Amino acid sequence: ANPLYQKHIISINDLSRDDLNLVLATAAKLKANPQPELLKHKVIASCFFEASTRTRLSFETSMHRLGASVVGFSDSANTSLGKKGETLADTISVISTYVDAIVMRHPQEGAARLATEFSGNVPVLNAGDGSNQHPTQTLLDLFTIQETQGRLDNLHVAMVGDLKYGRTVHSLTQALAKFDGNRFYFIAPDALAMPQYILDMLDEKGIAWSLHSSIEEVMAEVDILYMTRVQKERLDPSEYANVKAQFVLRASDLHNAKANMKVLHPLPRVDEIATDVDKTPHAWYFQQAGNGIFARQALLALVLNRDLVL
Amino acid sequence: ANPLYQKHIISINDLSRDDLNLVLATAAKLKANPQPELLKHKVIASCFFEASTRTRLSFETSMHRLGASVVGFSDSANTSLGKKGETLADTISVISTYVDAIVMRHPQEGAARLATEFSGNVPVLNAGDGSNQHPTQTLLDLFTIQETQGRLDNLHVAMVGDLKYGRTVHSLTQALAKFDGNRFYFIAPDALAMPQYILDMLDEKGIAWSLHSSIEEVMAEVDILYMTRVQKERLDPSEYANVKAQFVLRASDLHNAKANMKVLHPLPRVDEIATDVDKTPHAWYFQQAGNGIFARQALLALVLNRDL
Amino acid sequence: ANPLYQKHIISINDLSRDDLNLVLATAAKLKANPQPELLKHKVIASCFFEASTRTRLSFETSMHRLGASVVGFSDSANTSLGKKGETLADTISVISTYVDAIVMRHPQEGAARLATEFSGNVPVLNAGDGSNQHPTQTLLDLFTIQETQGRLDNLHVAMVGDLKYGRTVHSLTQALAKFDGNRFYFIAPDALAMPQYILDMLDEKGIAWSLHSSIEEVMAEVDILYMTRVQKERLDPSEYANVKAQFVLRASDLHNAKANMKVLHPLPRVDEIATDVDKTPHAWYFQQAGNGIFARQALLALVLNRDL
Ligand SMILES: O=C(O)C[C@H](NC(=O)CP(=O)(O)O)C(=O)O
Ligand SMILES: O=C(O)C[C@H](NC(=O)CP(=O)(O)O)C(=O)O
Ligand SMILES: O=C(O)C[C@H](NC(=O)CP(=O)(O)O)C(=O)O
Ligand SMILES: [Ca+2]
Ligand SMILES: [Ca+2]
Repeated sequence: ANPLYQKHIISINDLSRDDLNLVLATAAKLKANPQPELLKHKVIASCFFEASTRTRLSFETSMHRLGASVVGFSDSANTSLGKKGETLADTISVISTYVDAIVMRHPQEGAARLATEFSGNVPVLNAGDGSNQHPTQTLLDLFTIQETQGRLDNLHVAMVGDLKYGRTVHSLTQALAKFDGNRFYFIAPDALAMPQYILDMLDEKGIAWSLHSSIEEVMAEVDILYMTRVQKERLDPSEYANVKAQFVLRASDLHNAKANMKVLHPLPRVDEIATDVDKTPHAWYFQQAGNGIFARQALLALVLNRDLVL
Repeated sequence: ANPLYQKHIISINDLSRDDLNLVLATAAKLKANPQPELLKHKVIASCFFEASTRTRLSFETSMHRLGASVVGFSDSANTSLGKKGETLADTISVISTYVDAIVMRHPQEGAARLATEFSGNVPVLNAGDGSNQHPTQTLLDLFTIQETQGRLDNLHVAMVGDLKYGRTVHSLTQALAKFDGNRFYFIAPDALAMPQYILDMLDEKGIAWSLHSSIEEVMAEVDILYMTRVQKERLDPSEYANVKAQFVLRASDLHNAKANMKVLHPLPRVDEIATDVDKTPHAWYFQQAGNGIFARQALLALVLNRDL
Repeated sequence: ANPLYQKHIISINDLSRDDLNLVLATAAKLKANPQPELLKHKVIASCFFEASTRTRLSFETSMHRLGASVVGFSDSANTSLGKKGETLADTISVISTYVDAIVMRHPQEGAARLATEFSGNVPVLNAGDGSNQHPTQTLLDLFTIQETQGRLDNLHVAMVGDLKYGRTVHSLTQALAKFDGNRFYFIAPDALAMPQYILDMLDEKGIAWSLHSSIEEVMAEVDILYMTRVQKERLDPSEYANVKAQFVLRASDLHNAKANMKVLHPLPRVDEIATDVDKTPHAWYFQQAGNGIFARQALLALVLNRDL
């Protein structure tokens, strides 16, 4: 049976290693051979309460590539919530009477989990809830790491930049921690460090990690260098001094990288990755974004179709 | 047969009891047996000039469930009317060369009727025109009453809140008055009473109505309690003291309700229906909203297809 | 595959007379006999960074009429470029991993050509780049001239209004100069005259053109009277005195028109065409806009389908 059928997809913490492997296997099959009528007769809501380029466009393209239709909004200003004072709860309660699943991105932490209390039998998929979780970004990142490295175990992974507000690294560290032998290098300003709740989970599973003040000091050891943007729009006033990127990666900084190493970045970037890195063999952030199509199609098919494909 | 084929749907005042009943019968069949390719090859415009959550999203979902495609906008800011100075008449004249029907909501009363002067042979469906009419809200409201009450005649119905600017109750009161023996109770602030042209219509048809100062006093006799939001964005500045809801429905008010009674609301609500009512068996505003899918699929099918 | 398969469509200056005839013949075949599954399985991006009613809505409709799906935005405010500081180049690099083609309108001249540097194998179709080019407006304008005049050669064509900033007339003059024996009349304020680079091209081909101070001077000879809007959003405030239309067309000015003459306007219009013109048989601006459906379906079919 399909373990993800009709399930809410809110946090990586709720998913098992086996569930992650199932999405990846389903993504490889659909990347090889499309299923243009799999979700014919399904209508999906796409509801974005804060800005997006890749996550909204890739999700909607995936819906069309499976034959489903889409309704929704990319801003809340002209909804009833935006002009007539409606609650978020009431908005989910009526939208659940129209569609087969709801994709939602929202600026407040916990908003996706709150929507599950009001959606009845319709599954809710978290496209990002403030600085907390981003589970579909992690699905595509795992697919990408697997594709370039050949495995998801025994890897050296560095995460750089704003780790405190990075919903992308919270989800990706929790998922890489379900596999065996992975090790982490965290390179961030003291003010934007990886939160203690993530570190405590690593400690409880016996996973190695360390803190660094430069990229160059561990460059020779990493398989995946995962760069991030400072989350300007989430910063508290006590962190305004941290708005500019602290680490800036240049092509010349790649002298000592392993030949197999790849540079990833959930995007968008500001100046933390210079454009001269774009032409090197290590740049893989645009390929990573292209993999969002296969991961999000796999998640949609698993949540809305009873039977596994194959 | 099909008397609604290619008709503009602007006002309840223009439809007959038989026209209402055909839309309801068609909605019931489509709910029981869907027809996913009924409007394949159609392209419909969805043109919203003011805010919406239920009406726009339900209409677009209904079009996709019948196999049609949709184009349009949810705000006029980025159109040529919004930035290059184009008139509404010219906007309608060009969109009419592209699509098979136009769904339009607009802040000004009369704007949907105005669109029919420029759309040519393309049907215009009014999704709300200022505080005047809201005919597809009435079609889903009638479908809900009929499903919960088992009939549309000889009912006791109360309408509470902003009846002056409520496009929803103007349309619903006109449609219920086409059926026999209904009785109405209106519970509103003095500044936002039901308009005189609606009361004159009821008096001409011999339909009884009365004015009340609370929800409690009519609770034992009503079959349908229809709650409404204060239309804050339509109020005149001289009426700004009426922004907070005057009447609030709470679960304990339902203590002497009739077993069959249902609480409706076109939505969205502010505080006029407390959230403790949602769990009671009388709450039916979310089911009512879900019924917009069947009523709006039925209207689209009848206007766009020659045969029933 | 055909000669336009997988090509970027940025400028008329890059297309041949044979490329233009191909689109026109495909447009006629699709108008006479639709192919609603032709682009089944194609997903196209529609990325508008400045306002539009006609170009975006007719392009999306054309996509649906051939079975394709569409994703995108009608403004950039809620994209990552709009709120997180993303560059336009990174925006095209990622959208090109999702779709089969990209339709783009942008306020900066040369922006569509820049996008072809980052889109890899994905075709970019320019829906307007500042005051520079507008190649799909020219394709529907050619289609319209052919349908009403029976040909695209031996015509007298007058272009009135803002010729300096009108992207429409830069593209159309370049295209009509690829056919035979046409003669042009340019009627514009001196501050907004046809640019020199266009006039030099005509001279190099031996094409006859002249400048006129009134519409009455050439009314008796024209086959096509192409009216234009002053491009307010492109002017410098020092040129603000030219905002009001210098030339207003009225139904009374058509008394000595040829019986075949048609008045065209890419739209929207502000004050340059009075509404009394609309009911004359010479008015053809709404019919021209309807022809964007056939011209845009044809171009999408040739760019995305290998066979004919
Ligand atoms: O915004 C970031 O820096 C990373 C991440 N980015 C994305 O999801 C891509 P987008 O915002 O374009 O959908 C996010 O958390 O929103
Ligand atoms: O706004 C109201 O209170 C009643 C009614 N509401 C609706 O139609 C629901 P919505 O605005 O979400 O489409 C309306 O007249 O617009
Ligand atoms: O704007 C004009 O006056 C002419 C021309 N107009 C159009 O293309 C029509 P629209 O802006 O509605 O797509 C343009 O250059 O954008
Ligand atoms: Ca009316
Ligand atoms: Ca010839």
